[PDB]
Amino acid sequence: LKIRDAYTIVTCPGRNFVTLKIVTESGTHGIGDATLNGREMAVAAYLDEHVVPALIGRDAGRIEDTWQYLYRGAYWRRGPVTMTAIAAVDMALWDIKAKAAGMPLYQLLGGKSRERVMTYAHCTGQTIEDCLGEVARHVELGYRAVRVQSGVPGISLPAEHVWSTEKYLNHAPKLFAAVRERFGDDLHVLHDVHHRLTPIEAARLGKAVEPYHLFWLEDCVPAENQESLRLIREHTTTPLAIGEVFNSIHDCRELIQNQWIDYIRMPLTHGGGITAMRRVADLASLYHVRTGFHGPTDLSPVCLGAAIHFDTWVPNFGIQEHMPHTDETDAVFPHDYRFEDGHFLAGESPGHGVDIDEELAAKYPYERASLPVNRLEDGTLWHW
Amino acid sequence: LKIRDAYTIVTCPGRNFVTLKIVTESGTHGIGDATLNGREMAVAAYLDEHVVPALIGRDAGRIEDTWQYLYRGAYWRRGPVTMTAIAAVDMALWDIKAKAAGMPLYQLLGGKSRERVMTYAHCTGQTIEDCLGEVARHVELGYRAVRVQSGVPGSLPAEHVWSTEKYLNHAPKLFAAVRERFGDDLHVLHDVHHRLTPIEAARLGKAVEPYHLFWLEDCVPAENQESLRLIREHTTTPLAIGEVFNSIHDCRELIQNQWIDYIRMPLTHGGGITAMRRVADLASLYHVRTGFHGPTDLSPVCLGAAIHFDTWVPNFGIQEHMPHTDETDAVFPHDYRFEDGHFLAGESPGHGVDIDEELAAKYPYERASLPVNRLEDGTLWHW
Ligand SMILES: O=NC(=O)[C@@H](O)[C@H](O)[C@H](O)CO
Ligand SMILES: O=NC(=O)[C@@H](O)[C@H](O)[C@H](O)CO
Ligand SMILES: [Co+2]
Ligand SMILES: [Co+2]
Repeated sequence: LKIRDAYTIVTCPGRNFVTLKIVTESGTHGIGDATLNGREMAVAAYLDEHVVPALIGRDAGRIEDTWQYLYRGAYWRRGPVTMTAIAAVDMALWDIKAKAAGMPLYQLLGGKSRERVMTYAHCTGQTIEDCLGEVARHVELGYRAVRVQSGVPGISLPAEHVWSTEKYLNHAPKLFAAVRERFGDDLHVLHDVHHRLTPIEAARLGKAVEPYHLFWLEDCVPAENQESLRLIREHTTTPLAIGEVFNSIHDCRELIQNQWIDYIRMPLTHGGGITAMRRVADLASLYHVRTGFHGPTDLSPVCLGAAIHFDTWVPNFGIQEHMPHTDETDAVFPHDYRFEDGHFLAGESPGHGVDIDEELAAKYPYERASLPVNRLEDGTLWHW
Repeated sequence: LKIRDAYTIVTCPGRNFVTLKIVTESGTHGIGDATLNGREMAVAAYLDEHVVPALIGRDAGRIEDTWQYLYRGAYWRRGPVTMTAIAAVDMALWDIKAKAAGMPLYQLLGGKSRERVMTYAHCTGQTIEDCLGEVARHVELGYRAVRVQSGVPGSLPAEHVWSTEKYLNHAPKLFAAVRERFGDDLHVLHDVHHRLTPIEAARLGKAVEPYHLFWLEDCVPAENQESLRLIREHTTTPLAIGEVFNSIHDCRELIQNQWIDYIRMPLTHGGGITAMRRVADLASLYHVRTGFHGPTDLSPVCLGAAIHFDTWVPNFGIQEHMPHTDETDAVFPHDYRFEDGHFLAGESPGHGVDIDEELAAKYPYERASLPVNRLEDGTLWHW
């Protein structure tokens, strides 16, 4: 069937989401997430002005050709704006394909590899003690895995944060020791370094946290230069995760083939969608690398639903990040995935199981919001 | 030097251009090119909606902090939309800094390294003979170097058909014919334009060795930088690449492994003066030279800035020149000059280019997309 219409919806039910909807001549439709936190309107414009017009009249079934057509045909390849636009088309087309097949997406991908999908929750606190409090209540909700963060003692437009690597490196290991002491060894414990360290500093932290056996240490260092990971890998056996800021298999091909990481984090909506992420997950699996999808509030329920289908099929699934959306957001994007006892159960409706309530979306207009920046104590613009 | 206002101007004097203007409290102003061919409005929105608001009240003198603030601060780093926005801010700020120094841009960068800037012109025809005709008229205009392309016998993106096999048997004939008619002193360039695999490019490289091309450009898509290795190992024809690149991380390995002779990434797509200086300096460690992409889809803002850059950079190779239309030149008044095949940098403070806003408003945006390429069986290929 041919594409009859395509358009974007921008809405802000708690925060900004951009969605692409594709409608075939028969009236069937699918949607894809296009949300890029803090640069939302770049993608919306990419879609509205440059992609949407070229979609009209194309065969909706040609997912692969459409992917190559937009990826190669853009001429300027890769990039967060570019690949998020491409991902949103791709997700919308897989939705349509699964619908046309009368199957939930995970079936169309090759069927289930697991009965449920393990997640992790964010647990954040100013003091180590405050964080311990959040772990407890998330454990009470059934989470088997938690990502822990505390403050560091002595420390619409972008907020500006101040950062000290040295104080942080001295403090962080104390948090994990406290986590193990209170909660024991069976809990999976994750930590997000969030781009702030140099490699040798990350090597040092990894070694210092070996006794607490983290499920992963994430985003140790900025990794545009993929060799940045080598010194870390050579000095510690703490498992490493990276990639939420990546958008292309070429951002991580060497990290994977050289075995510098244990989990790849690039998610569906930023990583060129289902079509591309299958390739990424498959390359990862030759080297024992597992999936750990970025799943913050700034990817919509459209992505999450699709992510849960993918998580359900993919052989080398690792863990799915879960930052729960607001009630308002869950209402804009009705969905049939379920959360029970710390795990996701994939939906059984044909498609990725997510839709968008356009009328409700129109009640919440766009509100500009930017991500923070980080500066060192001397005012040096650092990595947030 | 606080920024009072910043905004974009979109205009289509023969083709689409997006320009960023920044204006400080004291009234001094600067402009940067933000044109991304076929995706123009993505950059416009990136700038208008996410960058501009954050520029207001910033110290315009803090060029480096602004670059890092936009680069790191975006969180999602690199990419053609991202780095074009960043390049526009950066070029506009260097414009302001040069004006404040009362110097033309090249003086600010370390001064003149050459007296003029050699260019090459495009020479295209349907048959070899049509192309040789174009080569003649461009030599007559004074060009010392020509990029030659001929046809191969046998609002939305246009759709072209392509045959690698027919191209590889045909292309070396073009170069033989150019040498037969024009001799050995003319510099002859060729743009493969992404269509080949590495071993196919290796073959073509070897076939054209007797013709001594100035460069063979964009042999293979190079998101995977290792794609250049088989070519380099099999031919001594010089290799050029990078017009579709936007980061030093797109070509760091290409340079350090000595897989290329000329880096093509231009100011407007390569993060501006601040980033391209660093790329140029990495390249110089390995004898790699600059060969800035210079088509009609980069504005005269970029061209003037590029000519200043070309004038200072030690490892200059060549500057591509596709003449802009008269309407375009009128929208973007400038003090660079073209004479006898070469550019001469302007002497006005700044990069020497301005935009005439009243004139620009007379040419509204018109959507135009780059073509796609398909193989004979329908395969969506590289254009
Ligand atoms: O692993 N999750 C994270 O690092 C998030 O909290 C990110 O800072 C935001 O999603 C940025 O859009
Ligand atoms: O070397 N020059 C070229 O390859 C040009 O003809 C490009 O296809 C266009 O500028 C793309 O925007
Ligand atoms: Co993270
Ligand atoms: Co080219």
